[PDB]
Amino acid sequence: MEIPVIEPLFTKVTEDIPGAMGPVFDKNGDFYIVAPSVEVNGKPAGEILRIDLKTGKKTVICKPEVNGYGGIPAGCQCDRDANQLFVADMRLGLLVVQTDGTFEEIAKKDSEGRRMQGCAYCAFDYEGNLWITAPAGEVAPADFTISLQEKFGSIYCFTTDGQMIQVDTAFQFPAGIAVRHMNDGRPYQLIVAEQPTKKLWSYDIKGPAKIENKKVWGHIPGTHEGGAAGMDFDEDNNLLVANRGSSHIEVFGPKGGQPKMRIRCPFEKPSALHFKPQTKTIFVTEHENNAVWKFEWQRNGKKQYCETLK
Repeated sequence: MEIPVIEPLFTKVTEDIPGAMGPVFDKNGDFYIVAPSVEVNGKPAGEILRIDLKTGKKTVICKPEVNGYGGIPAGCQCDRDANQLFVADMRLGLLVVQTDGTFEEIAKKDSEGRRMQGCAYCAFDYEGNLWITAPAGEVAPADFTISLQEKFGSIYCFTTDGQMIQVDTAFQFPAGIAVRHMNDGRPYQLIVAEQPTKKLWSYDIKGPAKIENKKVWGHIPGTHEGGAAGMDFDEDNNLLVANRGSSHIEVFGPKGGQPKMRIRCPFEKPSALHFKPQTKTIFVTEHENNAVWKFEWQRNGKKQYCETLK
């Protein structure tokens, strides 16, 4: 058989967002993206922005930097118990950003005393633990490096009790990350994209920062330069995966394998994606035009941690 391919209408939401990624909705329904690639004087100066979904205007909420080193904010999730954004930053590690612009760096070292690595994507499980991919080398002031070729990318779990625990390493550019939950809400599997290898990895989640049974979960089509980037589950736990460089978003069933459907994009490099809460609308960033798009999926997205109730 061939993989069915659909061609939904993509509508441009905003543009001129360098390296646009990290689409996220906060608890008030406000929409945010990050511009990791913004530079000043040739040095990093990424931004976290709020987008008015009516006009498309941009508002810089945060231009994070620590001891003079600019951040590269790259992925976002909204907290449940407070309206604050957890932001994976490729130079600063993990941040917590408020709507007023104040931010704090969560960790310069991990639970074992190793220097933190720069982070790219993150995902809350329903227990409130934050699973994080770290494809970059060590955080500032170390020189910025990325695991495009060498296998030094890592996975972290920022637990509810405040521990930054490295749970695996030796990935080649770990990117998108998502949590597959059971019907009752228990975390079941952690899904991790390894971009250049065209693989999706899964672990069984046994508890906070406790993952086992590591194995290949899905195969990403194509031999283009690129592979799986951002990802998110729909309400049936179908996993939608930006396949950067393929002009497609892949759709996997809950159990992985090969994509059961592909979504053709009007651009080559989808980078991240995020459902709008309580809708079928998927917002998609792409690095061909540095723009944000939206399209309508077949069903609503899976509730993010920030939508759940205690």
